[PDB]
Amino acid sequence: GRGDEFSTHEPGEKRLSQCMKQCERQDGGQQKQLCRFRCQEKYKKERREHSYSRDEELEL
Repeated sequence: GRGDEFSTHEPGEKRLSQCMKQCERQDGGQQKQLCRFRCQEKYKKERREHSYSRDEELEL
């Protein structure tokens, strides 16, 4: 009895999750609009690459 469907999660989606994290912290409304927009395009174009990466964030 499989019941409720169950499946694994793609590591690629994690990068998009970071976009949501960054977008939320951004002020105004325009900032949120493009940050999500470009991430979707990047997600579609790249599909997959790195499970975890650090670039936009500042160490200090």
